[PDB]
Formats: sequence, C-alpha cells, structure tokens
Amino acid sequence: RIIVVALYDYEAIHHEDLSFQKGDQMVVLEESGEWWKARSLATRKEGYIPSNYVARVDSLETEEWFFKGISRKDAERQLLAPGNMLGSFMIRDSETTKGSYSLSVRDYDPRQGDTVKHYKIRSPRSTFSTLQELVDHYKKGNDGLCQKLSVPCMSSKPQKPWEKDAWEIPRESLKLEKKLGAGQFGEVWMATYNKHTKVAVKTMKPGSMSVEAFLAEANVMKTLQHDKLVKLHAVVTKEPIYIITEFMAKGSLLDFLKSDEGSKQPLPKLIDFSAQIAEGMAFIEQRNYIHRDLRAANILVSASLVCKIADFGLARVIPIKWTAPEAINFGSFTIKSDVWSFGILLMEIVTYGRIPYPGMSNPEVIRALERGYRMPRPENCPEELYNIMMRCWKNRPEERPTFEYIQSVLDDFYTATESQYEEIP
Ligand SMILES: Nc1ncnc2c1c(-c1ccc(NC(=O)Nc3ccccc3)cc1)cn2C1CCCC1
Ligand SMILES: [Ca+2]
Ligand SMILES: [Cl-]
Repeated sequence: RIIVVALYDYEAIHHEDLSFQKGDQMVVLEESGEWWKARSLATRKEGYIPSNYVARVDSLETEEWFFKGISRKDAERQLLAPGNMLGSFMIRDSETTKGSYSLSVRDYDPRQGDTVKHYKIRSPRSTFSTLQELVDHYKKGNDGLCQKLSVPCMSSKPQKPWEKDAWEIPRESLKLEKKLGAGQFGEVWMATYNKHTKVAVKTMKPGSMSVEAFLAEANVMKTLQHDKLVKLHAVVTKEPIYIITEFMAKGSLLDFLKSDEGSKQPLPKLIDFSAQIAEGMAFIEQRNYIHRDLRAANILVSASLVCKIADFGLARVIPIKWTAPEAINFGSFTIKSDVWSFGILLMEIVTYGRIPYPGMSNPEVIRALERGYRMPRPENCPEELYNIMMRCWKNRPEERPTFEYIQSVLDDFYTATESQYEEIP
C-alpha cells in the first residue's frame, strides 16, 4: 500500500484527473508513466495525477530544502534566479559522489558578484543526526560557511505533463490563435489545446515529406527528449501535418537578443545561454545525431530565460554563414560541422544577434574562409571566449572540440576547477 504526498497545488484540467492541494496525501493505484492513478485521502476521489507532482511520504523530496536530480550548475542557476536572496540554499544529490548529498548556498561577493558556493557532505567537527538537523544549525550564524542559511531555494511547479495517450490528436482539439512565424515549409502558431493548455503548433506544407515517413521521424524525436530540447507534445496525423510543441514565451534567441530585455543581459548571462545550448548539443553528440542548422534563430527562450534547441528533426525531413566548408563543399555534415555553427552561434550571442560576417555576401564569405579569414573579436567579448570560437572554426573538423568539452568550459567559465567545491577545516 504505497502512499504519496503533494508537493504543489494542482487544478484538474482533463476528464479523469484529480485536483489536489499542497500537502494532500493519496494512495497510489497505478504507475503508468507521467500520470498515476491514485485515490486522494482528502476527497476520496480516484483518478489520475501527474507523477512528478508527488513524492513518497517521509522521503527527502518532501522537504522544502531538498532538490532531487540537480547538477551543481543547475543548482547554481536555480539559486541565482529571481525570488532568492543572501543565504538561500538547497540540499541535492552529489553529481560526483554518486550516492551522497551536497549543500549549495547563495552568497554575495563585492568583486565577483552574486555567487553560489558548494559544500560536500559525508566538517568532522559537527555531528548532526540527519540532514534536517544539519539545516537547522546553519540558519543561526555560520559555522564556517561564507554565508549563513536563510530560506530554502525558490521552487516553482513543474511543467504539466501532456495528456495521457494523447500523442495522436484530432485537429479539433486546437485553436491556432496567433501566427508567430511563416516560412518555406509552413507556419508556427501560438495555440490552445482543449481550452486549457497553451502550445506552439508547426503547420507543415506538404512536399516530398511523405506523410507516414514524416511521422516516423517525429516519433524518433519524441524518444530524444532532453531538458534543453523543445518538448514534442503531440502530432496531427492528417495532412496538413501539425506538430504540437511546448510554448516558449520569449520566442527565438535571435529575437530575444534584439529585444530590450535582451540588450540588458550581462555577459555572464550570455555565456550561460551558450552553456545551455552546448548542453543540448552534447546530448545530441552523445546520441550520435546531428542538428545541421545550428543558429540563434533555431534556439528558443522560455519565460524563465531557459534556452532550448528548437528541433533538429527538420533535417530528417528536408544559410552558409553558419556552415563549415566541409559541409558546404562536399555535403559532409557531422557533429563537427555543428561545432563550427555553434562557434558562429556564439558570436551571434555575444553580438546580441548581429548577423555574422556583417557586410559580406555569401561568396565573399566562402573565398575569405579559404584564405583563412575569421570574424574578429567584439569590444566586449573576452579573449578566452573568442579563443573558444576559433577552436570551433578549425579548418580540419577533427581538431574542433567536442560539445562535451565546450559545455564543461562554458559551465565553469568564471570558476577555477579548484574552486568548484569549497573546502572546510
Ligand atoms: N515552440 C515555440 N514556442 C514559442 N515560439 C515559437 C516556437 C517555435 C517552434 C520552433 C520550432 C519548432 N520545431 C519543431 O517542432 N520541429 C520538429 C519537431 C519534430 C519533428 C519535426 C520537426 C516548433 C515550434 C517557433 N516560435 C516562434 C516562431 C518564429 C520565431 C519563434
Ligand atoms: Ca577547494
Ligand atoms: Cl484508502
């Protein structure tokens, strides 16, 4: 008889799902993925609950200061997001000591700025019974920490999982309310699914993109979910093909960088964007795929300033200034040619969306590349960041770095390796 408890309030929006409040417990009846059949103990109603909204009772996730499955850098990102302050903290699974837990605390530093310090856990000069007591002490005066614990890190509701068994949907479920962009193969619309969920919808123009073959690839992309790739929610099988993805409130990185909220983003933020994108490419790199069209226009920014690679699968169904010479001349697109593109993307970001090689036509650009030309360095781009672009722009593909390496460098750009975790007496 399994029992769970609710971490956040939830309003039912479908037919068979339950409403529940933060703290309500319920008996688990069926475990079938993102949705669980359960029986609320507060209402006695049976129905479906989003499985990521609940945790086993008396387990660590029930605590407001615990954060399951969070990397050191994610913890750094979450702690630095608005709503937090000096002393804000969390306890999470250690990324390196795979089985133990670490502490992450927010600090201010007059030179650097707002920072996040990480402390490993099991100082020998302190024995607390379990993790709760540990928290309890450091809240009243630091026992060595660079700052003393104030409040747990702000946490917001997870994204609602898509409706169960609603991968193939009828067109009737959608109201496409606003055309966001048009192009060669169709349009992208801001839409509403069953009057309750805001989504984005890619409407396809039919071509050699064979129906039952286009849908084959979309099914592939649906297996390749990652936090840094845009969620594939649903599909409409009948021509013209509709692709339903999650809505990204701030649109393209290109447009967002050109905006006024964009022109306020400091360099550490721009690099953070780059790090997110490289994490997405690193996932793709690991799975042995290729994006083939990496650039700022194909990156989406969420409302919370999270950057995701806008899929990516469009090359499995169908701009040389972003393209490596090897793929331009012989059509040899690889993960290494994306690296080149990423380097160009990197320049876009630092230049707030300024078009690459400004003032040069395509052939101008190509012959310049063969000469050995590369874009110069903007009067705000760091030498060490520029050096990364150059390494991406190596003429021989095999000498360009991996995304795995690129991600690790951008992630800790301002942090010496020796300074990742603090070390206490
Ligand atoms: N999701 C969004 N949310 C908010 N705004 C969005 C978008 C998108 C958007 C961009 C790319 C896609 N691509 C996509 O779904 N590709 C795909 C997925 C599976 C199989 C084949 C292709 C979908 C929506 C585009 N846009 C705006 C429209 C033009 C600029 C940004
Ligand atoms: Ca140290
Ligand atoms: Cl019961």
